[PDB]
Amino acid sequence: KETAAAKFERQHMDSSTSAASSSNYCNQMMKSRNLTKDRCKPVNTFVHESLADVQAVCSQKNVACKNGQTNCYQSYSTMSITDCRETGSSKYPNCAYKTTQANKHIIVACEGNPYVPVHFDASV
Repeated sequence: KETAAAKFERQHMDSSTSAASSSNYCNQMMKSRNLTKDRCKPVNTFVHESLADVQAVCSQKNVACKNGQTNCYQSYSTMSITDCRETGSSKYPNCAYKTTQANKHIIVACEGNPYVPVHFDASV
């Protein structure tokens, strides 16, 4: 089955674009990354950085995750991100999202050897 690291990349990385280019970014990306296949994922963040720069966050500032786990890390620098969250009209299978651009630090949980992101915790 898909590894947690691979699911992080599929759900949260977009190294192919530097920012969201339109209000339809989330609608398109949530669909294309299969985040709307079974149900409308309510919230999701995409990170417009290289994969190595995001993986490097696992050696940056340790902080406890929202759920209390101690394997979270905050990026030292801000990153280009897109926040996706359902619109009021979103209704499966026609999942619909508001796209919001931002430049924020990210917090990710890390596991493994190599020690890499497995969960996106927050933009801050």
